[PDB]
Amino acid sequence: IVDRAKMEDTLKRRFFYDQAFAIYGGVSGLYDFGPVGCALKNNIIQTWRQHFIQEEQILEIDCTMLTPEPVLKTSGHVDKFADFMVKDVKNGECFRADHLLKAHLQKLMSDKKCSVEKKSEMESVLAQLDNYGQQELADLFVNYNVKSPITGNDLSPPVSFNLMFKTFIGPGGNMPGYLRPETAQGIFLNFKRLLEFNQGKLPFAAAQIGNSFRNEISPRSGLIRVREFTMAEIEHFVDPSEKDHPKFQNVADLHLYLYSAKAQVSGQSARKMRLGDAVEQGVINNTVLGYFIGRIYLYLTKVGISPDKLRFRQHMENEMYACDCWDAESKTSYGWIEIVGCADRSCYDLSCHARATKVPLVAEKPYVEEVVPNVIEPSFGLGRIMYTVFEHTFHVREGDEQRTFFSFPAVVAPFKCSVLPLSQNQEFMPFVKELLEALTRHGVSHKVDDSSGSIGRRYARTDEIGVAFGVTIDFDTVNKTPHTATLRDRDSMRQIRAEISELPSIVQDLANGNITWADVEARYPLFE
Amino acid sequence: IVDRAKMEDTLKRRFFYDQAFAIYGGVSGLYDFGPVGCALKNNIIQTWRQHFIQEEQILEIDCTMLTPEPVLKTSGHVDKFADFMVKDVKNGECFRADHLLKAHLQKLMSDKKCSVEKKSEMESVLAQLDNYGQQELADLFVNYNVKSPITGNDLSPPVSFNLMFKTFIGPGGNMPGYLRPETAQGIFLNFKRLLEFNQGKLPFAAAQIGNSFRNEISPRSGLIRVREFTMAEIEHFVDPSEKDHPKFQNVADLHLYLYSAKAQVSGQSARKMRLGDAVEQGVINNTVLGYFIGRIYLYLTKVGISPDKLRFRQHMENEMYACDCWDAESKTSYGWIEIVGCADRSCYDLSCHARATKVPLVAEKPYVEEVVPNVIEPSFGLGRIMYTVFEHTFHVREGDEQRTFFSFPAVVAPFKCSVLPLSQNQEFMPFVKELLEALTRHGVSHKVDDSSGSIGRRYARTDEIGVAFGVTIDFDTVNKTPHTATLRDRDSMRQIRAEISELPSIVQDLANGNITWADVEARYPLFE
Repeated sequence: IVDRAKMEDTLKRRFFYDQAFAIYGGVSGLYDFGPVGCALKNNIIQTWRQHFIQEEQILEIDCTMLTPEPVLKTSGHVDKFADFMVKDVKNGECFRADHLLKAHLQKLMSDKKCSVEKKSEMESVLAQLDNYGQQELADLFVNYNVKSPITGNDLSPPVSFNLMFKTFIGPGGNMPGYLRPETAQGIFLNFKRLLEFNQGKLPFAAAQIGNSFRNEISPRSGLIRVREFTMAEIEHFVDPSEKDHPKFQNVADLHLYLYSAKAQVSGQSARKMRLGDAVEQGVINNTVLGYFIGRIYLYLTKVGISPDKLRFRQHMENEMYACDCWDAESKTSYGWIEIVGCADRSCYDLSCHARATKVPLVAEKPYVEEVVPNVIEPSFGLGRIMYTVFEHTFHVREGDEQRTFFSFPAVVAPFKCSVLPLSQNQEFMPFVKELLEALTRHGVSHKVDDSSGSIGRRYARTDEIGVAFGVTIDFDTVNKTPHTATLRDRDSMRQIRAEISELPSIVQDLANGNITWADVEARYPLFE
Repeated sequence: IVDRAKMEDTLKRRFFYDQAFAIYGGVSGLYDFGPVGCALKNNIIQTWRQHFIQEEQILEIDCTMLTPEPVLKTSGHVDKFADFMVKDVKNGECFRADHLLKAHLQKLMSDKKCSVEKKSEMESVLAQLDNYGQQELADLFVNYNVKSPITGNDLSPPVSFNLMFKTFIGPGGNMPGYLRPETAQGIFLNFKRLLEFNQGKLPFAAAQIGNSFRNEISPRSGLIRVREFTMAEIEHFVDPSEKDHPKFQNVADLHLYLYSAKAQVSGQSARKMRLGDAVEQGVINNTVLGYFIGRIYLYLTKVGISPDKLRFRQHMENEMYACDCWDAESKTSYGWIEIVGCADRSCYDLSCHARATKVPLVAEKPYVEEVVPNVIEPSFGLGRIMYTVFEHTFHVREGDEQRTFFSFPAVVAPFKCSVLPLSQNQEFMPFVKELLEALTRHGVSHKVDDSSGSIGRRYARTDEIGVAFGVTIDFDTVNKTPHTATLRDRDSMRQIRAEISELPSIVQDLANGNITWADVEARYPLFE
């Protein structure tokens, strides 16, 4: 129930992110990220690296965004990576067909002149939107007499509009290509090299952190629907026989909201289950998929997503070379949105590329068995994760001035510690310099505050961009022995007074969750 | 004089980088980076961040790669970002015109039947290749009777081929666009936001680390000529009146090879000058440009480039809204190549975008003067920097087996320390675990070696990918009190024996240049 307008104002004003090409009129679906935005984005990525790449010793690779057409024919993107599009017969404006129909039916279903059996007829139509093919969607548009929501004109019949950006590699026009819509295909194309790199042994995982592109018809959902975006994708290859994850018991005790395909079909709510129980009961198929669900859960929660607004939804059969797929979804002002996909596949692109190229993309276990690995595919939409953190950590202070802050965890806060000295004279610099060097030595990021106004107004700006902690250096710090300084907690605004030399280690422990603010207060004198 | 074939074999074999889409036949100009490649690439970027962004408190931003056409019309890329291209009249193959002519003239100039005055006529033609426009280049092709080097057929007249990848943003075809050829324009488009972010004050600098694209006609120079590549670009805005850099004296004492526009015109060699002297004598225009030259020098040299194969070349007037431009160039097997550009500009894109959009992109100094900033533009071609490091750090061991290694500095080595235990049993794990945790605590990256063969063969693999140090844990380490382990220096292969607990701090100091290998040897017992 966040105030999106107010949050959006702060995000725009402090330049977390803003519309690309604003001065040229902007382009929808495209956003530039400013200094604090990049800081946060970079912390999210760094946290991801430690949590997955380093923790599982994943094989990292960096493939190109430019992709020649045949690669993407084989993966079936050329033929199937499209949204049905309908356009106005007169002026020619384009509309995403599925959404336009859904709006039209919801409109009619709200009418009082509309009958009960008619509404239940349209409710069932909504329950199949994604299944309908071209013809039957074309018929739905005629039957319900759908028009342009802007002008009211007749609409053209639905047509498949491929979502990949097209270009040409090299001169002439003989190598058509695309900007990649995902990074998984690069990992597949490199399967041999990666398997060799792993001494031919299985299991192993590979990852990419990079940009992919999706030429959306009409993005109007802020950061949620963009045409260019950074992904972090993992492809975990596993022998279908040895499909049990050794580290599963590290996450078996986690309690998280699971939303089964059955629960959705039967129409009951999501269940908070013990990860271990879910696997024993058959709800999660296996412990490899299970392990990653829990690891995804820990990552999202570590980076600022609220557990009470986080759930894992299994795909229905109708969504569909099928898969057992679970999406991490967060509760936002746009509703529940997927922020991390996690698919379990047996037959997939690796086999298509194999016969497409006549190059065997298989594993060999000695006795010499051909092993076509299964994959668990954790796919992280970094932009959406960040946007969710914004909505889940944005708060408004209790005051007339309506000051705001983000309760960003210390590991993602643009920086962990603001250092505000009351003066910058020669008497103060030895203390600031020392504090900065100590914070660096303790791996605590920081920035000297040189803004205007009272200490409280200065910290208010700091709070507005979500900086975790603050150290005030005043005249008593510089002039009284021993030299002590105020440590201020962002969330509570409560303050403490410790020796300037002790604070670096105190902030570090707070930032790393070794110590609570309460702990600090129990050990150090309170200060106002 | 590096053995490129041998280096290329190692680079390919250990999967630093390799041809993209190999299994589909490959695409020239495109390369995937494997695990060690990504490690090195990521270290280069991290080192860059500390050296520039953190050191100068640069304003970081992340703009989109997709760019709508008008943006790039204004910057003049649409009309002027092209190479003259000539194609075969029969089969239709394309050739970069400038290179084809240069090959043809060099061919004739090598002929013994060719006269002296004719050769000097062609030498002068080469001295103007870049200046020649379409018509006069077309005439040069007729006059010298240039044909296809493959078939020998007649060539079409030179035509301007724009190097930007074209696409369409959104549906229909009303928003044509391009993949950005550089990141500077994003910083210009965000000038207002960045200036505001900096409290309206000047100077300030902004940076992007990201990919840009250049649709090269025929790339055949490995990593040097690619169609997709990561850049790190800085745009340092400065008041033309206050064009003196406060920190200049930090780099004034550096001695580096400078290659003036005069030296090139007069035809004399590059000069090793003191940075300070160069500025006093007029060779470098000012200390802002000067400061960054020295900072570029320190960065390149820190990351592995050899000073004796590094020079800064000033642009000639003919290269040309002009500029005082200096390129960092490295000596490679492909000759001298630019790896970092550094342009000083007074009139540039900021003013074009201003009148294009009717949005004032100026600074205001109170008295209220309109300030149109100058810019120093350090532009880093990360791929080329990395390739140069490969050529400058690749060595071949003195042996029959022709073992190779990269002498990568510790800050860029894929990881700093290989840990090889002789066993992985329950008696050895407490020591390995402790060593790994200690190395982590000391910020020293590492990887347990689990490969086959003798200790020396194991380390040889480690050396081949340039890992800086090595710690052998053997039975004496686990069974004898006190518990000591071998520390091995990559370059020399010399070994030392210190207590397992002392080594973390010893490796850290080596890696951070606080201590020499010689120092270690003076303090600890030598071991073979």
